[PDB]
Amino acid sequence: HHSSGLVPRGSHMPYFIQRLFNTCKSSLSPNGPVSEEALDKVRNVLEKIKPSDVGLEQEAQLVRNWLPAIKYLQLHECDSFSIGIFCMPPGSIIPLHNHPGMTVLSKLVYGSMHVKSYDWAEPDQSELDDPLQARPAKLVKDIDMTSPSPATTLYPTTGGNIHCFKAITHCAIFDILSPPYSSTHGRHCNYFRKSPMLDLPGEIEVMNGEVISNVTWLEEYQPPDNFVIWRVPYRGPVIRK
Ligand code: NI
Repeated sequence: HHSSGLVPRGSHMPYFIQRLFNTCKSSLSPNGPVSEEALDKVRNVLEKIKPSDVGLEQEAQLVRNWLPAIKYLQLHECDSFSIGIFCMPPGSIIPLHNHPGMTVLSKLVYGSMHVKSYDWAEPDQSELDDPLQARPAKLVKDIDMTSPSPATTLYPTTGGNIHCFKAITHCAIFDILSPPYSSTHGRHCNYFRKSPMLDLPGEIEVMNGEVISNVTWLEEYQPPDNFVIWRVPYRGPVIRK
C-alpha cells in the first residue's frame, strides 16, 4: 500500500501565502486587476486565509482574551500590487483616507472592527476641483465586521474608495492593492476630515437628476496626530518571489 518513503508524492499544493502571491502576480498589473474574473481568482484564495498562514496565530488568540499603536506588516510591494497587514489593538483607528485610481481587496483575518466608507458624489469632478475645499461624498458602508466575514472590494470610484477603520477587538486587516500607492504616479494615501463649514446641504441633485441624500462633506487634511503606526517585519511563511 505504501512505498515506505521511497516514492514521495512531491510537487505539493503551495502553502496559502505562496498560492496567493502567485495568483496576484498573474491577476494584477500596474493598471489594476486584469479582469473581474482574474480578481475573483485572487478573492477565492484570500477567503480561505487563516491566522497561521501569515504567522499571526498567537495574536488571534488575543481576541478570546478580550491612541494604541498599530503594526503594519508589508509582505510585498512591486509596480503591479502590494500586500500588507494592519494589526490593530482594541480602540485603534485608521483615519479616513482614499485609494486614488486603485482597487483594494481586503479580508479581516481575525477579530472585529468597524468600517465607515464613502465615495464621491461626483467622481468626474475629481480632476477639476480643488481637493482642499469641501466636496460632497455619499455613505457606502457603516457597520461592524466580525471574523469570519467575506472579503471586501473597493474600486477607484465605487465600493467605498474613502474609508476608515476602528478596532473593536484585536484584529488584523489583510490588504491587496493594485496598483500600489505611489506618490510619484499621483496615487497618494490622502486623509480626509468632515468639513466644519456650516451651511453645506444634506442633499444635492447631480448630473442626471439623481438626488443624493445624506451627503457628507469631506476636506483633505493631514492625518490626526494620535494615529501611531509602526512598520514591523513579516514573520510568517516565506514567499518565493
Ligand atoms: Ni485603506
